Order: sequence, then C-alpha cells, then structure tokens
Amino acid sequence: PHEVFVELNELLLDKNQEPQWRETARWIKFEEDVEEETERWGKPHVASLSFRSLLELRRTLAHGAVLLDLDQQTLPGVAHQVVEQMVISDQIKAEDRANVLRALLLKHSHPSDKSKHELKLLEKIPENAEATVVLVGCVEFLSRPTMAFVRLREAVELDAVLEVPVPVRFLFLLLGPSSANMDYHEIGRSISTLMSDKQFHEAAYLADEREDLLTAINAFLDCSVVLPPSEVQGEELLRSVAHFQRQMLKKREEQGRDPLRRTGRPFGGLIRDVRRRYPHYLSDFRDALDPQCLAAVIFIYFAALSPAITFGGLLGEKTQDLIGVSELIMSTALQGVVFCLLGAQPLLVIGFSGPLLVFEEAFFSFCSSNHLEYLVGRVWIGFWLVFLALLMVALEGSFLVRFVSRFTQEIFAFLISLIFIYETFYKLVKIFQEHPLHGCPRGQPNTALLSLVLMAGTFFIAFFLRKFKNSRFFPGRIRRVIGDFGVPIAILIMVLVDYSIEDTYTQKLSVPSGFSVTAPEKRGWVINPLGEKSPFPVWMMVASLLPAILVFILIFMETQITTLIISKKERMLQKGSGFHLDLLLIVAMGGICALFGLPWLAAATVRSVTHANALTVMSKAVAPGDKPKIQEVKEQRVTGLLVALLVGLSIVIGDLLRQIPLAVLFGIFLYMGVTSLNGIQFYERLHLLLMPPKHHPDVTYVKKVRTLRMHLFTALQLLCLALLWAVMSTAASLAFPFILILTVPLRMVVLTRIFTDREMKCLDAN
Amino acid sequence: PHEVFVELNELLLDKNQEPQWRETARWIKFEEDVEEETERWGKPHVASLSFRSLLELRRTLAHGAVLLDLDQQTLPGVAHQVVEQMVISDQIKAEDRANVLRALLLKHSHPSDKSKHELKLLEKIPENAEATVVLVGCVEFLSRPTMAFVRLREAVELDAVLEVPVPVRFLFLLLGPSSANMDYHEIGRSISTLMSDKQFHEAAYLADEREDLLTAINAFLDCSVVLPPSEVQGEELLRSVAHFQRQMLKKREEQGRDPLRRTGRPFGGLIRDVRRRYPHYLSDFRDALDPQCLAAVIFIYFAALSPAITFGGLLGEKTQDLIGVSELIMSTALQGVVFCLLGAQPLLVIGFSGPLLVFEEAFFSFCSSNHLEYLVGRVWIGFWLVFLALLMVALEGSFLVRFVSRFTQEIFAFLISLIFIYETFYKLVKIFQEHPLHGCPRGQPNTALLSLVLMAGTFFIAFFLRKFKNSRFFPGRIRRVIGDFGVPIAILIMVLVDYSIEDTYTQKLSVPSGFSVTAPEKRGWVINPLGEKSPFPVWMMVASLLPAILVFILIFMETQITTLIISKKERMLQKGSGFHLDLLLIVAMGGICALFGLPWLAAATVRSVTHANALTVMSKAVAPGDKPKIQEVKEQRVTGLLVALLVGLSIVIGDLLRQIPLAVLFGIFLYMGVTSLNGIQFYERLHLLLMPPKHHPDVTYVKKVRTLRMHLFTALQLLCLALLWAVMSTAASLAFPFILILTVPLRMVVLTRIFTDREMKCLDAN
Ligand SMILES: [Cl-]
Ligand SMILES: [Cl-]
Repeated sequence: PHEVFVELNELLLDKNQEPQWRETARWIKFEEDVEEETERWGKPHVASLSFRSLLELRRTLAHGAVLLDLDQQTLPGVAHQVVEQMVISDQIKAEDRANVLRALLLKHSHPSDKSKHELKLLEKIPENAEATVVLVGCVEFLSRPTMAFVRLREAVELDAVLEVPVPVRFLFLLLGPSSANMDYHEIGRSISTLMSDKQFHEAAYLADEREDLLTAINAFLDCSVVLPPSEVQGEELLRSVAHFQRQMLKKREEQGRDPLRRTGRPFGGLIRDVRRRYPHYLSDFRDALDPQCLAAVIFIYFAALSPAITFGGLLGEKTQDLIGVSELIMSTALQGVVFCLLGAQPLLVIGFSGPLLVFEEAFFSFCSSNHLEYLVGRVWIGFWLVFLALLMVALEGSFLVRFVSRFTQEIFAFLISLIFIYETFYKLVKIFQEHPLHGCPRGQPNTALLSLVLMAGTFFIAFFLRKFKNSRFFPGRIRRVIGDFGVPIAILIMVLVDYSIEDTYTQKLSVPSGFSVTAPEKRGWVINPLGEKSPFPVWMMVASLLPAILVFILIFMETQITTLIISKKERMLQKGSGFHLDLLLIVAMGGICALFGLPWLAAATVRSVTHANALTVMSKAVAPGDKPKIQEVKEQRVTGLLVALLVGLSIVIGDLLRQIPLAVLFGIFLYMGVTSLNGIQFYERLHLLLMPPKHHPDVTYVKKVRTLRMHLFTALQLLCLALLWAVMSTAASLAFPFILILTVPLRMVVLTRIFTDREMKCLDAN
Repeated sequence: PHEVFVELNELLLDKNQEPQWRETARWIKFEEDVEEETERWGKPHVASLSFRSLLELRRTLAHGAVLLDLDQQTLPGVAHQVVEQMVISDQIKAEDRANVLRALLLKHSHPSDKSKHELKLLEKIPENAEATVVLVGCVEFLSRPTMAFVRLREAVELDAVLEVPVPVRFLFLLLGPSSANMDYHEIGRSISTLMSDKQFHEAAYLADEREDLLTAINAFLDCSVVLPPSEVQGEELLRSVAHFQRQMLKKREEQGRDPLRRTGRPFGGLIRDVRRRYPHYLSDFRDALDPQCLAAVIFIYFAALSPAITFGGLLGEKTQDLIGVSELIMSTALQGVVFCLLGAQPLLVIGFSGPLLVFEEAFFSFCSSNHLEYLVGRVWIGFWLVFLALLMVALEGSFLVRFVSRFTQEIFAFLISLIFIYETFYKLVKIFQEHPLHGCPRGQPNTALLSLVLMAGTFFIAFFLRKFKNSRFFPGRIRRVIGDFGVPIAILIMVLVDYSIEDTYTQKLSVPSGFSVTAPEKRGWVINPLGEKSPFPVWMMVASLLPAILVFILIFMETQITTLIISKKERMLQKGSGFHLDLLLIVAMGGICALFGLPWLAAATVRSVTHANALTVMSKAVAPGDKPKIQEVKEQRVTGLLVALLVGLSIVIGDLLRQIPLAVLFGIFLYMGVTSLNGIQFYERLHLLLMPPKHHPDVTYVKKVRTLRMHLFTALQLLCLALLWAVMSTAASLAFPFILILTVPLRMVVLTRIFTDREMKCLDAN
C-alpha cells in the first residue's frame, strides 16, 4: 500500500552520437511529455495508448526474466544480476554480456539538468511515495527483444536515474533489435501507464511468480474503454466518454460485492451553541497573527464601506435626512463590534440590505399617508421584534429554515436585483426633469449629461475589471490582488475625473461634520416612546405587531440562509455554527438600536461569502492536472472587529466624503444590481426560453426533463414573481414577506400535485 | 464501395407488458442514443465501447450460424430459415422453434411515431445507402446465447423494421438467457459500431466463412486506442485523443505500402483572362433569378453606403470641402458600374480605403506647405498612374504578389486600425476644445457632452448587436438575418434619438441639393491640366512621377491581396480569376476620373469578403456531427451592378442625409477600426506577452517554437510598426508606402539569418 511515481527513460543520442539515456515522460497522476524540438514539458493529459503495443507487451512478458526480492543497493549489482538472469534464461547468448552490460551503465540526462525544480516537484509528489523507472531502447547488437522485471527488497535512492530524490523499488528493462516492426517507445508508454494505477501496482506488490503479472494485465484490460478509429472534432468527447467510464466503473463496483435538532428543553440550542463555540475562545485571538489576515482587512473594509455610503445616500435623499450616512455608519460600527465579540459565527458581515430598504420605503409611505411620526413607530416595532426573537429562541424554531428551498430563494434574489435596477433608472429619469436640456439647482446647463456620463463610466470601469479578474493575464498572484480592488478603483477614478472639472454643478453627499445627526433641527439622539411633538395614539402601541412580524420574517430569512450557505461542508469550517445565537443577537440589537433612531441590520450574504473566501488557503501539494482543494479556513474574530472599528472611524474624514457625487454611487448601485443575477438557477432557465432545444446544455435539469415541462415550471415562477411585483407598487406594499411565506406551502402542495417526484429533484435540487 | 446505415433494436417491455422491439440507437457517422425517461434523441458522440463486450462478442461468434447469400425478400421467410439452420447447428433444441419464431415476429416501435422528420432524415442520410438491423434481447426460455448473421443476395425494403425506407442488406440476431454475465445492450453497441466503419463493412461483403469475420474484427482491434480507468476533467481529453489517432493512422498508412505564370508574349495575362472568363458571359446574368440575390443586394447596399458617407464626411471636414460626400458617391457609382460590366471578378466591391485617405491628407499637407493647387497635381498623378498600369500589365508583373507574406499584411492592417482610432479620438478632443464646459457654432452650452453620448451609444449598440449574431439565441435563420443589419440599426436608432431632442445644436452632414459639387465657388466639374488661376510649374508635371508610384504601390497591394484571398480553393469559385484585368481596369479608371476632381478607389477586402459570404450555399445533406461544407457560390454580375446603381441614386435622398450628425458617423468609424483587429496573428502574439507560459494556447506557432524566440519575433514586428508610425508622424509622411514595402527585403534577408528554416514556417505560415 503506497503511491507510485513513474518516469520513462529512453536510449537516444544527445549531440555527438554518444548513446545516453534521456528522459521522455513522467507519470504522477497524468502523463506529461517532453517536446523533442523545444525541450520543455507539455501539458498534462490522459494517457491514451494503442492496442497493438499492449499485445506486444503481453506476448514478450511471457519469455521475460523475472527476479523477485533482489538484495542490491546500487546499479552495478542490479545490472550484473539482471544480465546473469538474462543469460541463464536463454534470451541472449554468452557473447553479448559485455555489450549489454556496457549499454546498461551510461549517463542519464534530464531536461531540467537541490535546485528550484527539485523543491517545486517534491511538493506535488505525495509525501511518502516510491518510484519506478522504465528503460526502453533499441539495440543493434541483439537478435530478439529481451525483458527483465525486478522488485527490490528495500527501497533505494539511486544515484542519478531520477530527476528527484525518491526511493526506487521497480525497474523495467526492454532491449531489442530495431526489426520485427515493434515500437519500443509505445511499449514503454504502455508499461508506464500500467504501473501508474492502483490495481496493477497493488497486484505487482504481492507478486510471487511470472504468470501472476499476466492476470494483473488481463484485469487491467477488462476495465477500460475502446475508441474506434474515427474522429473529427472536440465536442464529441465532452459526451459520454466521461459518462461511460463512470457508469461502467459503478457497475463494476456494484457487481463486485447536527446543530439543527429540537431537544425538548427550553433554550437548548443556545446552550449547545455556547458550549460548543466558547471553549475555543483564545484560539480566535491567536490565529489572527498571519500575513493573510492583515491583507484581508483592507478589501473587506472597502467592500463594507461602499454599500454603506450608497444606501445612506439613498436613504438620506428619500427619508428627508431623518436617517443618513452618519446613522448607517454608527449602526454598522456599533453592531459589528458586539457581534464579533459574542457571536458564534464571526465570519458574518452585518449590514443593510435591499429588502430592508424597500420595507423602510413602504413604512415611510404608510406613515406619511396617515399623518404619523416615522421615528416613534420604529421604537415599538423594535420592542415587538425583541419579544418575538426571545419567544422563538425559547421554543427552538430555527429548524424552519429547512423548509425554504431554491424555489423561494431565487424569487427573492430576482426581486432584489429588479428593485435595484428600478431605483437607479428612476434617479436618472428624475435628474433630467430638474435640469431640462433647454437652451441658454433648477436650471443648470451641463448637469444632466454629466451625471449620465459619470454613472455610465463608473459602471463600465467595474464591469471590465470583474471581467479581468477572471481572465488569464499576468501572474496569478498579482491578477488576484488587482482583480480584488475593482469598485474602489472605479470610484476613485470617477471622483478624480469629476474633481478635474471645475465649472459644472453636481450633487454631492450629505455627510455632516463631527458626531452629529443629519438633521439636527428635526431629531435629537433618543426617541421617547410617547411622542416627540404630538402624543402617540394608544391604538398603535398594540397594533404594531404586524410590521414587526413582517420585518422579523425578512431578517430571519436572510440571516438563516446566509448561515446555512456559509456552514456547508465543502468549506472546511471546523469550530462550529451559530444557528441559534446569531439570530438572537442580531434581532435583539436591531430592536434596541431603534430606540436611538438607527436602522436594523441583517447578515449580508454576499459580503459574508466574500469574507469567507479571503481567508481560505489552497493546498499546494496537488498533482498537476487535478483541481485544487481547500486546505483549511482561518477562523478568528479579529478581522471582523477591525473592519467594524475602521468603518466607524469614517466620520472624522467626512470632509473627503463630501467631494463624492451621487452619480458615481448610483452607478455602483446598478453594477451591484446587475452582477447579482449570476449564480441563480432561474436566470439560465429564462435564457433557455429563447434558444432552440438543440442548443440546451447538458445540465442535470435539462437531460431528465422534457422541454415543455421545464418551460411550464419557469412560467409558474415568472407568474409568482410578477404577482409579487404587482403588490409592491400599490398602496398596500406591506405584505410581500407574507407573499413569500405564502409561496412556500403553495409550492409544496401544488407543485407536488402537478409535477412528479422524479422531476422535482433536478428542477429543485437542494 | 458503398455507404451503410445502422439501427439498434432492443427487445424491451412496454406499459401493457407486451414485448415489442424498441429502437435505442442510430449510427450514420456518429452515435445518437434515445433517452429512456424523455424519449428523445440525444446529441451525437463518439461510440465509446468497453473491452469485455468485444471479448464476449468474439467468444459468441466462434460458434454461430452464418447465412451467406440468402435469396428471400420477406422477414417471415428469413426468420424461418434462420431458425431452421439454428436448430441444426446444435445451438437450440427442437422444442424451442415455436417460441423463437414467435419472438422474432413482433411489432417494432420507434420514437418518431411521409413526415417532416422523415424528410429531414432522408436528407441527412447519404444519397444511396444500405441498412443494417441489429436485434439484441434477453430471452428467458433459452439455455445458452445464440447468434446469427445473414447477407441477402438482393437489397430488400423490409416492411416496418426501419424508421426510414432504406433497403436492408445485413441483419444481426442475438438472443440469450437473462443474467448470464453478459450485457446485451453493450454487445449490440459493439456490433453496431463494428458495422459502421469502412474497413469492417467493406470486408463483410467479401466474406465466405466465420474466419473472414474473425480476421476483420482482429484487424479492427489493432487500430483503436485504449483509455485507462482514470479521469477528472474534460480539458485533458482535448490533447491525447485527437492528436494521437492522427499520428497512429498516418503511421499505419505510411507503413502499409495557374493565372500567375510568366508567358513571354506581351499582354499574355490579359489574353488568358479574357479567353477564360468572357465565354461564360450569358451565365453571369441568368444566375441572378434566385431569392438569395435580393437579400444580398440589400445587405451589401447597406454595408457599402455607410463607409462612403463616413469617409466623405472626414474628407470634407479635412479638405475644406473640395471633395465631399457627393464626389465620393459619384465616383463609387461610376467605377462600380464600369467594373461590374467589364471586370473579370465581379465579386469585388470597389470603394475608398483608409491608406488612401492618409495619402490624400498627406498630399494636401504637402501642397499647402508649398502653396500649390491640390486639384491640379492629382490630374498629373493620374496621368502617370495610367502609364504605370499599362507598363506593368504589358510585362506581366502581377506575379510579384507571391512575395508578400503575412509579415507585411499584418503590419499594414495594424497600422490602418491605429489610424482609425487616432482619427476618432482627435475629433472628439477637438469638439471638446471648440465648446468648453464653462458656465452660462462656437461656445454652445451642452454640445460637447451630447456628441460624446451619441458616439458612445452608437459604438456600443453596434458592438453588442454583432456579439448577438455569434450567439445561440432564436432560430438560426432569423438570427443570421437580424445580425446582418447591426450598423444600419445603430445608425437609425441614434438618428431617431437625436431627432427627439429639439433644443441643442450638433454638427450635421454637408450633402448638397441636386447634382452639384460640394464647394461651387473654387471649382467646377472639369479641372484644367494647365493651372486654374496661375500657370502650373513645368518642373512639377515631370516630378509628379514620385507621388504616382507610392499610390500605385498602395492600390496594387490592396487589390492583389483581396484577389488572392477571394480566389482560394476553399471557396468553390469555378468561373475563373482576374489577376491581370481587374488591376488594369481599376488603375486606368482611377487615373481617368482624377481629371474631373474625383478620388481613386481600391478593392475593399472586407466588403468583398462580406459580399462573397452572402452568396454562398451551404450543403444541407451532411450527417449530424459533421461540419458544414460549401456546396457552391453563385457567381454573377447583377448583384454588384444593382448595388452600384443604388449607391449612385443616394443623391436624390440628400434631404434625409442632412439630419445625420457627425458623432454617429465617428462612432461607426471607431467600431470599424476596433473590430478589424481580429484574424491578425500579430495581435494574438501581442496578447501572449502578458500571459504566463502555462496558459498559452495549442496553436502551431506555440508548440514548435520556444517562448523567447516567439517574443523576439513580436518585438521586431513592433519595432517596424513603431518606425512606420514615427515616419508618418513627421512632415515627410508622403513616403510611408516606400517604407511599408521595404519589409519584404528585410524578411527575405535579415530575418532568414536570425531564425532557422523550421521556425519561419509556423510563425510565418502562408
Ligand atoms: Cl451583500
Ligand atoms: Cl473594407
């Protein structure tokens, strides 16, 4: 039981007709060949071998010389024993001993003739592996081909046969005349592909006699596929060539023979989470002393600051400056420090979200249309939120996230993107009416077109940098670093361009100077739950439960979905999960912060995923040609605390934030809206509605389902989304969380009634 | 020597528990399988077959009944005879005759249940072919598997076994007990893949016993590849399989055993061209009575109108309206009509080109700096061009185009694109400098920004609609039709948008009313070749030979490169070629029209290729999984004559052409400049300087040459291009065609002594 590294050496004249042994190929997991006219290693590929070479090898292996459990530790002795066994096996006469022995002892040469190559290659080779050398060559002083196979008792590192220091266990000799129409390079390639797979080398390990090696090659042959002699193009191999192998292998092997659970005790989930996460406390403050940790704070800081200022600008221009940039910054800083010191999943980034923005819009519209204070109703909403969070934590109910499937999540994401796009286009439509494009802040000449130019420029700069991040240019290290700084670069470039122009007027941000409210003449710092100016009605202190339930539904959905996605198993997350503590902390802080007139926050799934990806380390000991794998994720609660502190210390520099026009922020808004459409399995199904059935891909939800049924599924999803969008534009746009809550069981019951069970496993895969 | 069609029928069970034979796969060139749970044909692929099935088939064929030269034309009779010689071959007992006979006579069912699909499959199948039927099934009332093979004396159309009315020659029968360590579907696929290649089905006709079949299957086996049981991705199948089969097949077959020609008689090429092309004159006018010609006429009209008006706008804004849109249109119409009536290659579209524009502006700069008349020098330049064209055709010097390699052509194309981009950006900067963006046809408030908006909008629409032409949306017929009209659609949309705005001033075109010169104050219609206001110097008439050689070099290069590219063997052009006649006509009529103050024209390679691609017919009788091939090209001289007439009649709609701003034209200019950078290997190798060696493609100029030598080649090309640009930037820009043609001796002498012969065959491939 070991791992094998195989290398093929051939007898080829180097420069001055000296014989020389030259390396030609190398097998770790996949074959790599050396180009003859360039002398450099090619790309890895599947070792495809002919069938005549296999028969020639099988024919010649029967008459070969076999030596088992040899006791030599140097090439002299091994070669002498091999020659003696050859001459006593009636393969060569007693006159060719000297010439064959001379041919055996020569100088091996390699293309990369411990330097950098050995250090780099020893990483990709497994930790403790044993090596094989295949020596094949054409000899003009022989009559018939001769073969020898040896297995050493103890692994021995030979002097220079191999390019790297790996102990050698197996040797293969094949010398013969150029006649008999035999291709020795192909036979060597066949032997090296034989010795580089698990079954054959395991069978060769406990091999006692000659014919035990013929059974192994017979078993190798009845496990492979055969391709007929005809092909034209390259998309014909993307088909079953990879599916046929898996199906046949599964047939061979088949014929060859939690943090989400109701306990029953009150607050059981809290106790389990606290006793699972908190013991490993001092570790989270120690694994932060790494270069990667301090290189992730900057990008996370920018990615958390840009949406904060954008959403603050939109809220300030919409909420009559009751809540603006300063208040969002204070809420993000205050609630990002407490969570990262007490929460059980410090990889979540707490911030504002689109659904919360549209709910605030709807509640403001409700309050204005009925002449009620907007900041004293939020206090009672927060109180009821605190009560609701306590009650569901008390009776474990976080298992309800298991009932939310892809069907609802994709509708949610699509609606969020649509409202972002609508907001951006509404803003520019409104710009062109304040400043009409007539002849020679109500009549400025060059404002509307310059706003359009800024918005388009900041979009098109971030688009072609997200594109560049995914490309193949530059070193991979630097490409990843530069491609990680797209939005700040676009914002800085557009701000500099706008600052160069010193004649035209454009709207700017409204951040104030020092620790102050955005509207000091309107509100103070604490909102008394009895009425700022007029007394609050006594019938709304009780009837504020419904908006509390709706906002709780929104917060629960986003936070629990984020915690589900982050805690997947493919990501090596080992410390634990916070399904019950995170929700309690988030909702309690959201309820308390409403007393001071600050907004509610959520989990911010995309930012959390970005933060999780910037702390992963990829294993470098991966053989060429296989995909990279996650080594581990560095979990700690220092980077989140630092980001929360840094976001808070952005009011003291509010002088540099007043030079930023609103058009740049709305361009970044639209860029975030369009880019989020990727990754949801509803956008491509909607793309499939316009292509002919010949061009549909080979994804799992296409091969198993007829076209019309898939189109029916997509039509039902579109109908649900359109019904959700109709309610939002009316004067009763305080029920869309209820509409999603309705589309959950509607989905279950009705779509179970219509579609079969087999179809709802590919169209609605978990 | 014939073609074969194979269909696999498997004995299954339906919902009614009656057996029936059900079609499962189909072989024309590549396999297509029927999905079980969807009942539709999958995509074609290579028939990958396992190795155990081949051994099982060979083992079974060792004892079986062979029915050679059967003489019956019904399925009952052949079934009865097959059973009769099965029961006498000691394969099945005499008690199972009735059961096997009952099994054979059943009902065949296919998924496609004449018809439209029947007609389509008739088209896809070759003209005259024979059918093979493979009937494999598991039967519960036999002891051992049984196989029979027949060959009918005469091809017979069986009743309903085939989905297609194709005569049947062979049929295979294989019935055996269930669960006998055999996969009968896989054996059926093995037999059907055996029967669907040239060698096996060619050797099946000349068969006498089972020994011939065994020899044929042995010869089939040592021509295939074997894939070991290992794979992770699909990028690794691209390397081994396609490149390895070609090498093996070439080894098997290797070990298995003009218009450009000097004559000597003056005007020989003219005589040859006239005697070759002119006899097929009546066929050039009766071939236009096809539906595809009219759509081609419309498309080429829209493709040839826009560059004419754009170049006319640039020339008018640069030549002080001495030459404008009207003169461009008149010259284009006259030269097009004359060439289409008299030329030997009427697939060329004669029009203005970028290098001609550069030479015209350089000559204008030369004339202004010497206080000379710009319209009297052109008369003498044309007078010398006529004599130069006559002398070179008289000596048959048109073979000199054989010495122009990819080096010079790629340098030329890159320079043209660079000048287009520079022109567009210079005009944008000039527009911004004319109308600044200060506060409240010179000094207009919001003219500078509207021009930028219009130019960017038209460029982006033109780019994105060309992107959609290459996509996979809509029916292919409609996608091709819609995607041909990108530039007219962009121009129309931007013109409508600009027409909507009715308060801002933008520059427009300068089309005049009626057949008139653009500036009827300095020139008439006939230029006096003696001086209009002052006598022309005598020394300038003689010394006009120097500028008359550079323009000749430019015209010759463009026209002959276009005629070379068009007349390749891939495009099925059968009428002839016009190397020595089209050049004479073009240069003579360019020299003549210089007397009336009209510009010279050229061959317009891209427009000619577009006109050639719009008249070709794709073969529809091609097997699935095969690349389409050209059936023929409709060669006629009505399409070009109509386009030339239509372009000339664009003067009468000059009222509509005055509503078009210049920004839209400059956006189309920049789009044409950027989009031409494709197909140039210099651009591709310039991309590879920024890409790590790991990511370089598998093209022929990468695998066979080291990276540094490839980089040295690109550096030398860049140095030549930079030298040409620096020369054109100074006041000696009149002599850039001299330096452009000086890279032929450089390649022939200097680049030969640096790079070996092997390297200058993939880097400089013809
Ligand atoms: Cl987010
Ligand atoms: Cl062109």
